[PDB]
Amino acid sequence: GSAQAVVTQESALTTSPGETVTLTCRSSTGAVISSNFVSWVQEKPDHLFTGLIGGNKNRAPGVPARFSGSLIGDKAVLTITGAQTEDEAIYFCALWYSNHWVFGGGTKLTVLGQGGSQVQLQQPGAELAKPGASVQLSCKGSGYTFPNYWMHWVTQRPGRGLEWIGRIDPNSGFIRYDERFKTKATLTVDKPSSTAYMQLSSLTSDDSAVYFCARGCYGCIHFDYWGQGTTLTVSS
Ligand SMILES: O=C(O)CCCCCNC(=O)Cc1cc([N+](=O)O)c(O)c([N+](=O)O)c1
Repeated sequence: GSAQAVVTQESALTTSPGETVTLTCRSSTGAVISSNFVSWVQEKPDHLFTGLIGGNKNRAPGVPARFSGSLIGDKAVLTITGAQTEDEAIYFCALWYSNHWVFGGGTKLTVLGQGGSQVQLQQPGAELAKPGASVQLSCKGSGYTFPNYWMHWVTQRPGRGLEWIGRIDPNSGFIRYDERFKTKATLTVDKPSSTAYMQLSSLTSDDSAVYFCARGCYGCIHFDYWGQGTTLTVSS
């Protein structure tokens, strides 16, 4: 059974500078295992995502050393050893399940005591389209070798969590769609302009959301770098 695969995280945690924080990530299918190749990502205001950990335990370059990831017993764990005020954020884990990624629901971390990037993924800020129509979203990679990375697409509906849409390999053309989005999204890419595209079809008000692109590749820190997100509003 994996058609109901659900990833669970703590609702909220509170810390302060110099404390240790433990965040966990559990799978409904059994123990979290090495094959789940877990990523941890951080959401700051407004819709600003950064990948912290990939491949269960690999810290992304540039991420502070106080962040570490591991598989401990049957869960994935992100530890912040010596929290800082800038760590106040929502933390999501993501698990690989055979042919799709599943995000956990996120943990809101509060830190008491409050008070350019080489790689860039470039998305337009906003789009509006009518119900029943389709729309094109774009994501241009800058400052890295675009064909050497897959492009993931992810959405966040208002007030809610992350949902994986699919990914495309620019080098081979291979596409994966999540079952949730295989009739909603269509992925294409253009290598000479380093641009990934996603067409969203048969729009409805449920499709009003922020849509992100993010990098990945086999064995890489999936979701290391993210576009800023395009806000789509579906309205007459
Ligand atoms: O221990 C070590 O480093 C050696 C083992 C490295 C395992 C790396 N796994 C992934 O990168 C996860 C993943 C695999 C895929 N696959 O295998 O087809 C995908 O297609 C896919 N995706 O996003 O679509 C994602």
